Amino acid sequence: GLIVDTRDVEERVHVMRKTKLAPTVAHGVFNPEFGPAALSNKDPRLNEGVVLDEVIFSKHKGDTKMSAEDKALFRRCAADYASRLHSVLGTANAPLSIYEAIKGVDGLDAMEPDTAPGLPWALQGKRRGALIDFENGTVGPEVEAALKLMEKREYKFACQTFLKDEIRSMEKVRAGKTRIVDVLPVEHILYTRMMIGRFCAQMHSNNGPQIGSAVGCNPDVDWQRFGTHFAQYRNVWDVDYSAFDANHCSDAMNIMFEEVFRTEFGFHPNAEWILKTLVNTEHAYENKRITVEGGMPSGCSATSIINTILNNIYVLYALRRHYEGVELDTYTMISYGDDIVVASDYDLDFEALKPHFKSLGQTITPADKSDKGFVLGHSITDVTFLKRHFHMDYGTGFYKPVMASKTLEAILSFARRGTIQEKLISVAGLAVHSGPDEYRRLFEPFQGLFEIPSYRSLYLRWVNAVCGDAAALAHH
Ligand SMILES: [Mg+2]
Repeated sequence: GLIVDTRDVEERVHVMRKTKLAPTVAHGVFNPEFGPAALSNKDPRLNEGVVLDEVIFSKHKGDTKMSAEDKALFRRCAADYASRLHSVLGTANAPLSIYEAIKGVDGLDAMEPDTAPGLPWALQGKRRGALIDFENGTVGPEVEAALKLMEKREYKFACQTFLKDEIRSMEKVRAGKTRIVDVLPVEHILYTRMMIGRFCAQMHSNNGPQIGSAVGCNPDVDWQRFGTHFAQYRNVWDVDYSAFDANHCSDAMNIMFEEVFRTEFGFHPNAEWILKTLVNTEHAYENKRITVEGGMPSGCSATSIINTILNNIYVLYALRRHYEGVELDTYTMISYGDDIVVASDYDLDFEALKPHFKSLGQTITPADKSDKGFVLGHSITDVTFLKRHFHMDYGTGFYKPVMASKTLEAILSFARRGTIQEKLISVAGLAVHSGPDEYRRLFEPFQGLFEIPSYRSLYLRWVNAVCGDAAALAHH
């Protein structure tokens, strides 16, 4: 986005500056070129001269202003996508009640009861429990008053900046490229869910190439569904964005919200309004208040879905700006936020699409970065989606999601204190698709120290998950 205003106020917003992540027994074996991000300015690992709270906001390099003709094309692509989207999902997008927003419905998980509350509740020293009863799905006096303010459309707020405690590549750790979570007030998250929660549940349930969304998918079972779909196309592209979230221009965000969340699609009018409050934001970090115009915040209860919607419209936009007679069935795509796989039977010149994405403020590069950019003739087995490859399991004939060994090694090299046993079982769920030999090697350092699930047990669990009848039949 565009930093338009920076001022200092006499009230500090304290941030988490001590890492919860610690090395495991695997760190000594795998020696990964990875580590926890910098949470302090005076981290000894940082390049001696880097200022942490200048790199974390360096992503804000402006807010691209689109011309009239480009805006008119964007609205047309947004409307056509909304058309396809609501054709599949339906028009049952009536507001969720206070109770349903807290407890969640079928397709939407409950609100997290213990996570960060937001502002100004963090200054009052109040946890999420003091504001909202998560047991009974009711609200206290504080949230109640704010929800009434959101109905009148007079509610203003601040975003709280947290440093993301996570594993990052040593080059990024050393360069101070720590990511940030923009924690929004708990009432905003609740009300956003109230306004578009029903829509979000439907998008999770109906995920796939038809709506262009993988939000709500389980890669274990859905990789077969996705793989066989993209295997039928002549050309497949692996597209990468740089700073996808921050580079959403105000024009693109406003027009999208207007075209997708219309009342005629079954939405409450306030659905559009609450999403538009994400466009111009104020961010609180220590003594500094930074006003940003444009870009998506990280902590909205629908960032993945909003990002995914924009991604779909960007592809439609860029192709229509370059070629004539381009429709939704000219190509096919799956998206999860910034992550994207595109396919077509047409020889689409994606290299030529670069400045067309630039008119939206977005920069595209091929994932498997090779000489002279994007190339034709790539298939589904060549690409990466959600950090997973599309490999054929030769025992069943189904596509399996395979993560790279370096990534698995990195994930296994660090954990929060006391969570190791739970993390191991979870990562084993991902490591099973790498095969018996790699699986065994990856969990070698943990043997005798923790319970490691047998490859056999997890393989059989998977076969039934993807196709019950197959595992039923495999007993012929
Ligand atoms: Mg990718």
